[PDB]
Amino acid sequence: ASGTILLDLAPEDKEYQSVEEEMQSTIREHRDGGNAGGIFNRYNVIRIQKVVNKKLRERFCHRQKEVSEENHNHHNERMLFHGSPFINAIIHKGFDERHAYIMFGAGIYFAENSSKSNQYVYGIGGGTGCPTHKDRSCYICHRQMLFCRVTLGKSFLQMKMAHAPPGHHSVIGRPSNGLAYAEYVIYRGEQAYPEYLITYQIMKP
Ligand SMILES: O=C(Nc1cccc2cccnc12)c1ccc(N2C(=O)[C@@H]3[C@H](C2=O)[C@H]2C=C[C@@H]3C2)cc1
Ligand SMILES: [Zn+2]
Repeated sequence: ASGTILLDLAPEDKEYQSVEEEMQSTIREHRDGGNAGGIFNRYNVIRIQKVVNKKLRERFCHRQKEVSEENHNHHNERMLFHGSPFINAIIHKGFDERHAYIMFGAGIYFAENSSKSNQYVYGIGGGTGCPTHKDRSCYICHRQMLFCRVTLGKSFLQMKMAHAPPGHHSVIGRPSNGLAYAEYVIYRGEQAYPEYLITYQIMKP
């Protein structure tokens, strides 16, 4: 069963404010002209909850400990965004690499820009948007994403692979041409904790 408890953050909470700040301030314009994630300069944040799960926390702490001693006591933790159709499963069971499907590999994908993760909320390339209106840019329907602690360890900089390279703990596609914004990939579910569940809407400009 799940040992997951959702704690509601009051909007007047400072923690609530730091999270939304991170989410708002990392919005970027993407190459697709808003095709996948929609068109917006801002979110409307409805809810932000802390995911509390003890066994999950320990699995994260145990792995981070291992990565640390593998990487000169640097676990290289970053707060990163995740988007996918499987948020509800993740807050209950945790990220699972066995659930990774076919992108740029068979791993778990994170973005430093919330708007990039927002592109995955309704599927790869935004699917066909919200269920009701089939609108990738719907300003009505509610969306969710995650703000996660991720153990990057020693990252590899690069197209499709199964695991991190020898001596590494994560793969990062850095902008170059090539990518517009960084993508962070891990191939072990316990190297990310789904810290905050964010429920939101995109706002019409
Ligand atoms: O941990 C994941 N899913 C799940 C965890 C635990 C229980 C589950 C039960 C059912 C389904 N998924 C579960 C999960 C793993 C990888 C992805 N994932 C990505 O992060 C990349 C790809 C993917 O499948 C897809 C293309 C880019 C993004 C979205 C999504 C969810
Ligand atoms: Zn809709």
